[PDB]
Amino acid sequence: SIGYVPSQSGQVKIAPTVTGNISIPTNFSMSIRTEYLQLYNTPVSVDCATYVCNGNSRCKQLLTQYTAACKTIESALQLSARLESVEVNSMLTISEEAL
Amino acid sequence: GLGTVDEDYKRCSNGRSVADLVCAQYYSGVMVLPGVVDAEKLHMYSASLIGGMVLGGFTAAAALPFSYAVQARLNYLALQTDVLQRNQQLLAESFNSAIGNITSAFERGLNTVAHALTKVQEVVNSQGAALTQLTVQLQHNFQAISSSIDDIYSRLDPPSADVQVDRLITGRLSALNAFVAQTLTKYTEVQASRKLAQQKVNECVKSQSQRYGFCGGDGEHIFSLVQAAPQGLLFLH
Amino acid sequence: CDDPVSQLKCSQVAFDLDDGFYPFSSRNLLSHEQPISFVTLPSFVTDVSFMTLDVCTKYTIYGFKGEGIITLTNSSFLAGVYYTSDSGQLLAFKNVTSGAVYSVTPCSFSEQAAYVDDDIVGVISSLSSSTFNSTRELPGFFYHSNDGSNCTEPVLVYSNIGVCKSGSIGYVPSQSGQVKIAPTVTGNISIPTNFSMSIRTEYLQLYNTPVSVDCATYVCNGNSRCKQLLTQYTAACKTIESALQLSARLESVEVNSMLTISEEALQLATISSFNGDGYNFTNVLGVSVYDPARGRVVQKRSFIEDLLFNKVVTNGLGTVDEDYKRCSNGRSVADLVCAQYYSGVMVLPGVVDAEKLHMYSASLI
Amino acid sequence: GNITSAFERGLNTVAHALTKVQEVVNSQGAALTQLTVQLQHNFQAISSSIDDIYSRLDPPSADVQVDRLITGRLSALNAFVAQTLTKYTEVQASRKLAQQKVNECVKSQSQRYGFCGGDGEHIFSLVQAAPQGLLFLHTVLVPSDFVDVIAIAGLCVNDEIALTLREPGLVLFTYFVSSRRMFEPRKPTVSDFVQIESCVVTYVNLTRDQLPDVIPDYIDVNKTRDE
Amino acid sequence: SRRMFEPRKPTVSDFVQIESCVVTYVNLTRDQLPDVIPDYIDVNKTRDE
Ligand SMILES: *[C@@H]1O[C@H](CO)[C@@H](O[C@@H]2O[C@H](CO)[C@@H](O[C@@H]3O[C@H](CO)[C@@H](O)[C@H](O)[C@@H]3O)[C@H](O)[C@H]2NC(C)=O)[C@H](O)[C@H]1NC(C)=O
Ligand SMILES: *[C@@H]1O[C@H](CO)[C@@H](O[C@@H]2O[C@H](CO)[C@@H](O[C@@H]3O[C@H](CO)[C@@H](O)[C@H](O)[C@@H]3O)[C@H](O)[C@H]2NC(C)=O)[C@H](O)[C@H]1NC(C)=O
Ligand SMILES: *[C@@H]1O[C@H](CO)[C@@H](O[C@@H]2O[C@H](CO)[C@@H](O[C@@H]3O[C@H](CO)[C@@H](O)[C@H](O)[C@@H]3O)[C@H](O)[C@H]2NC(C)=O)[C@H](O)[C@H]1NC(C)=O
Ligand SMILES: *[C@@H]1O[C@H](CO[C@@H]2O[C@@H](C)[C@@H](O)[C@@H](O)[C@@H]2O)[C@@H](O[C@@H]2O[C@H](CO)[C@@H](O)[C@H](O)[C@H]2NC(C)=O)[C@H](O)[C@H]1NC(C)=O
Ligand SMILES: *[C@@H]1O[C@H](CO[C@@H]2O[C@@H](C)[C@@H](O)[C@@H](O)[C@@H]2O)[C@@H](O[C@@H]2O[C@H](CO)[C@@H](O)[C@H](O)[C@H]2NC(C)=O)[C@H](O)[C@H]1NC(C)=O
Ligand SMILES: *[C@@H]1O[C@H](CO)[C@@H](O[C@@H]2O[C@H](CO)[C@@H](O)[C@H](O)[C@H]2NC(C)=O)[C@H](O)[C@H]1NC(C)=O
Ligand SMILES: *[C@@H]1O[C@H](CO)[C@@H](O[C@@H]2O[C@H](CO)[C@@H](O)[C@H](O)[C@H]2NC(C)=O)[C@H](O)[C@H]1NC(C)=O
Ligand SMILES: *[C@@H]1O[C@H](CO)[C@@H](O[C@@H]2O[C@H](CO)[C@@H](O)[C@H](O)[C@H]2NC(C)=O)[C@H](O)[C@H]1NC(C)=O
Ligand SMILES: *[C@@H]1O[C@H](CO)[C@@H](O)[C@H](O)[C@H]1NC(C)=O
Ligand SMILES: *[C@@H]1O[C@H](CO)[C@@H](O)[C@H](O)[C@H]1NC(C)=O
Ligand SMILES: *[C@@H]1O[C@H](CO)[C@@H](O)[C@H](O)[C@H]1NC(C)=O
Ligand SMILES: *[C@@H]1O[C@H](CO)[C@@H](O)[C@H](O)[C@H]1NC(C)=O
Ligand SMILES: *[C@@H]1O[C@H](CO)[C@@H](O)[C@H](O)[C@H]1NC(C)=O
Ligand SMILES: *[C@@H]1O[C@H](CO)[C@@H](O)[C@H](O)[C@H]1NC(C)=O
Ligand SMILES: *[C@@H]1O[C@H](CO)[C@@H](O)[C@H](O)[C@H]1NC(C)=O
Repeated sequence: SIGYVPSQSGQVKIAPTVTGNISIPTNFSMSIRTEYLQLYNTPVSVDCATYVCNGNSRCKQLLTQYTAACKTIESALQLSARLESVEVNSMLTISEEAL
Repeated sequence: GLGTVDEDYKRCSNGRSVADLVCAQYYSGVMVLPGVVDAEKLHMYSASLIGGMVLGGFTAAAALPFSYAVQARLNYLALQTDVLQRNQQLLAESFNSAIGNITSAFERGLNTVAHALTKVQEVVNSQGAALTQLTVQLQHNFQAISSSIDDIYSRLDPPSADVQVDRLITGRLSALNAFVAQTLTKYTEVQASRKLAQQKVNECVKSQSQRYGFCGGDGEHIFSLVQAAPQGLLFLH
Repeated sequence: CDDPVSQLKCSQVAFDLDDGFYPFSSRNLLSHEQPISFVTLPSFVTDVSFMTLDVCTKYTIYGFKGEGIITLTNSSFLAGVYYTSDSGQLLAFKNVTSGAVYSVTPCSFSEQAAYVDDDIVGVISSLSSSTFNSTRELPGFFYHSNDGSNCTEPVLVYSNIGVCKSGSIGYVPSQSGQVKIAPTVTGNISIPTNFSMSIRTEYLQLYNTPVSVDCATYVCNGNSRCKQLLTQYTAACKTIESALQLSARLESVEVNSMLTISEEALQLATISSFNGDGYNFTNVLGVSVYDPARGRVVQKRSFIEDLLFNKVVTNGLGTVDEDYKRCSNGRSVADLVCAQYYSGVMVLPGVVDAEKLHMYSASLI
Repeated sequence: GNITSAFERGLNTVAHALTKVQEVVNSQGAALTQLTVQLQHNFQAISSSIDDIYSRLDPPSADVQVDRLITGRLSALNAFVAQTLTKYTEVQASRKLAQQKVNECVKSQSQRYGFCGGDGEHIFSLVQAAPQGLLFLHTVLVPSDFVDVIAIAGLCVNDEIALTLREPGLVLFTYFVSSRRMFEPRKPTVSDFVQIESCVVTYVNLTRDQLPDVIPDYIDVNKTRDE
Repeated sequence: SRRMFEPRKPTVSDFVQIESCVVTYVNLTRDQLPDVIPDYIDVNKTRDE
């Protein structure tokens, strides 16, 4: 079946007042809402020379004429990986007392 | 099943066994290094947070019943003027029912278990897809006579061959640039998520949040407790 | 190009390399003298196949040409004669006369040289032996270095590992963070005290340098005939220029509205006016004197700002942003900026100079 | 002074900030040079010069040949634009955080734990200029030691009046009242306490005569009438 | 509290002086005040007895 997704009714939040009729929420119940947040990516290092030239000595000479493209690939990949590594290694602080 | 399956290249240069996919792509210069933190350290971090919301002091002698921590967090948002026992078991009963219901769900919409499962599945699938796309580009002969550089040099004269191999050097180097561009996009998405995750734990897990709706949608947030997950965290607000 | 360190630098065409992990090629046979290997199906009958095992050889295997090492392997595949991966890459072939299968591997394997302190302190590799002291058998790879000790001060962190400046490798230990006291109603509690204040630093980028690219002159190089063919591509050039311009304008308006400066706060931002009684703000504040340069009073950057600008900026100062007024002269040989301007690339000045940026910083302080 | 010397480890330290600054000043030049070197390549055409192609070849075949350059250079130009858009998107999120950082940490003191300079109680923060951005120095208070005390849930006087603290972030320990964030002991005052309908077992049991010892500011209305 | 129903008897420390009354305020006298606020101490009454 197909259907328009109905507009789910939200949880009413009382606007603060000064006087008059008001409603105070009461008899609460705790519901758990889950949220997945990604922390890191698996680092990948690509050897540009052997990927393109397939280890051919004569093809590497032609690749040298492309200057810094075959270098910027590797530089960008490893730099991104290093930033991820330092960020999540500093982020994860562990206390043995809490463990 | 487990993160320890992450393959090793020690046996990859051995050459006494037919190469599997990992070795077949390592022969093309692609090396997939291990993730920054394994599931054990990630689970330790999750357990550290869960155990720290009940650490009432410097030493372990200040361990608290979890009801006391919940009671303090309730007083944080509204001073409990009638603290009856029944008033506390109602919340405990609701939490026990709700936590089991997530457990059954693991075995619909945003901020629910089903949405989290789809995100986790995409996370574990995305990295493999990009690498396979990179490795499959080698078979394409980018308007050359063949996809093998040595084959081209055997068939043609060095002057003409240099033109043909330059077609696939351009083709492969362009395919390599596409892989990097979509990897940087992934790294920027994760950086935004990791900054939020550190923001989330500091304001929802290690303390109670006064920002309405920040920790898991609408309602008054009492506490949040974290669990490990493939390449990230799972917050239960 | 003699030293492997020099080999790495020349591959990166740079005299100085920043610390990091650099891809590297396994040292192959210095004396090549590669034997020729040839394997093909029998014809007519007659078999002319011949091959050399365990030696880097120039091979032709059933039409697959390359260079690699042929090694007898213990598999017993029953179908076919030669085997490839899903990507059509030759992995193994079969000695059809006896049925044994030989795997084909590259003669050289990719490696990662750990370059810190202007030296190759270690090599991440798949091979167990190299030209170092010792090899540590990490779970995924071998690590060769001249220091097998434990790494406790990782100068360069990468994936799950960290390497010190002495070449030692180790795991990054789980740092013990600052403890936070969970609130409670009763029982023993601990109130923190003896507070000491520590500064943590964070750098946040605000803008990029706008770049305007005249796609017509970049692509057609001013050739009028080529512009006619470029017009057949419709809006490709149009959208390139539009994207660049819109990005620059959004960033420009955002950071001009962001950087609000108050005059009175500036008056209190000088070393003479500020009084951090007990708090040494000399390194944080910048001096300001009447400048003979057009009379306008100039406020020099603070000591930390000078340290952060001079030692990092490759041109020394932000005022080195070149001007294109002298580019159209043509009476001198073009430098890098003029050469790229002749190709239709114009690097306009950043939205705010260091002076207004430093003025904003002093205003907040 | 240590920050100043360090400019002459890990995240949220001077070393990480310096590495980020160097990448910022290097990234822009790298992209432009990679763009301008694409003109050197001839994308499977006779030459990288359009005029040379037109001079060497006939008009019909020359148009095909220059289509290699037009497509090749235009694709190389699209890659540069895509790379700048990524940096513009990254910087846009960076300056939005910086605008939140200055508004909530520099121009005011932030309640959000860990927002201004990692863990610790953020007291203030100051800003310095940096290449194409701001260097934030967040000063956070770190406690050297901890005072171990016994937190009291509240008072129950004459087994009739339950009397508890009003401020959630305040503790009544052994009697003193102090902030739960820093050890600033203080004598309890009747304004710090509020009456509660129902007492509990965890409250300290007290009598009306013993209460003024706990709260010296308490006024015993009726005892002061029978005098 | 406006976030939870936690009824509580008013305390003298919960209230604070205001320069001018307004029409929306509840109209009271010093005899009714201790009933509304049990914690209130009538200085004149407690001194005149
Ligand atoms: C809330 O506000 C309303 C108006 O703003 C106050 O008026 C009360 O409104 C209810 C709802 O109509 C009245 O109840 C019913 O009134 C109708 C009128 O004909 C009649 O069928 C019954 O008398 C029934 O009770 C209520 O009488 C009315 N009260 C007054 C004093 O006007 C209301 O007092 C406020 N508070 C509450 C708790 O509702
Ligand atoms: C594929 O497998 C076949 C069969 O194993 C290989 O042929 C074998 O080659 C060896 C040496 O070339 C033969 O050894 C023989 O030894 C005797 C006694 O010393 C000598 O008189 C012969 O002249 C020969 O050297 C062996 O008999 C032969 N096996 C056969 C023919 O069944 C072959 O080398 C393998 N590789 C290919 C075809 O590339
Ligand atoms: C934190 O709570 C624990 C219990 O939850 C308290 O530990 C108890 O402290 C008392 C008095 O210090 C101990 O009584 C006596 O201890 C001394 C040695 O210190 C010795 O003469 C006897 O063993 C006697 O029992 C009691 O044993 C101890 N209970 C334990 C450790 O399980 C502690 O006092 C609280 N913290 C503070 C600062 O009071
Ligand atoms: C503080 O008083 C409470 C109130 O209990 C009553 O008063 C006591 C003085 C005693 O006479 C109790 O029997 C009275 O019921 C005390 O709470 C009692 O604690 C004991 C401990 O074993 C328990 O058996 C009773 O059931 C409790 N009474 C209740 C819950 O109504 C409490 O122990 C006194 N002391 C402290 C430090 O709180
Ligand atoms: C509460 O008092 C205000 C203040 O008015 C004075 O006090 C009254 C008790 C009465 O004695 C008035 O005559 C006094 O002037 C009352 O406000 C009055 O409201 C009426 C109704 O509209 C109006 O006609 C008067 O002018 C107002 N007097 C003012 C503004 O001084 C109010 O009605 C009293 N009751 C309530 C429920 O607010
Ligand atoms: C392994 O190689 C290292 C690197 O040289 C050696 O360690 C030092 O080497 C220098 C000269 O190469 C000597 O002067 C030092 O005495 C060496 N030891 C130090 C600095 O502690 C080492 O000798 C080599 N052999 C091993 C480790 O067995
Ligand atoms: C270097 O680090 C490794 C990884 O922890 C150490 O390996 C183990 O360390 C523990 C430390 O408690 C020892 O109990 C184990 O016996 C060690 N096992 C092995 C196989 O070494 C290692 O000891 C550290 N030191 C050195 C010199 O390698
Ligand atoms: C505050 O910082 C200033 C930095 O300018 C300190 O002054 C310098 O201190 C060094 C000590 O290593 C001397 O060598 C310099 O000659 C001083 N003057 C300069 C650099 O201009 C000062 O000591 C610090 N403390 C204060 C002012 O109390
Ligand atoms: C919760 O409180 C409301 C209003 O006070 C009441 O109507 C309801 O029955 C209560 N829920 C229970 C007792 O489960
Ligand atoms: C799951 O939730 C429903 C309604 O929210 C509840 O009735 C049910 O008891 C829960 N499941 C369990 C096992 O408690
Ligand atoms: C031969 O092959 C088997 C797998 O079939 C392998 O386990 C063994 O190590 C190999 N080498 C031998 C038996 O020397
Ligand atoms: C740290 O706090 C403790 C409180 O237990 C105190 O005894 C000590 O003197 C303090 N350290 C100082 C003031 O250097
Ligand atoms: C070149 O040198 C001559 C010296 O006589 C001088 O007059 C002229 O201005 C110079 N031109 C440039 C472009 O430097
Ligand atoms: C406390 O004051 C009330 C109010 O007047 C009075 O009824 C009571 O007797 C007093 N308490 C004692 C112990 O006299
Ligand atoms: C209450 O007492 C004060 C001071 O004793 C006096 O100024 C005031 O007039 C008195 N009020 C009444 C209504 O008696």
